[PDB]
Amino acid sequence: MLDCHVCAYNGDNCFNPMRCPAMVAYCMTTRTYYTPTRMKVSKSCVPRCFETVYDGYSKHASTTSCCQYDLCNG
Repeated sequence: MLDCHVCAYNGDNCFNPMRCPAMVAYCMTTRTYYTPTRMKVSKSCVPRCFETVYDGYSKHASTTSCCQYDLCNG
């Protein structure tokens, strides 16, 4: 059992603590960056979350974080 913030907003970071189902055991958070005046964020409960790294040719305006701590993505 684990609790994470499940929501999505076009700004800094939304807040919505919700307990994951009897299958998920990790928190995912994808913070995207479109413009210097507008950003987007997304959080939810997932079983497996990988870290999105970009530093070469692809767009590095996005960074996905993963954790297993309660409200870790708060």
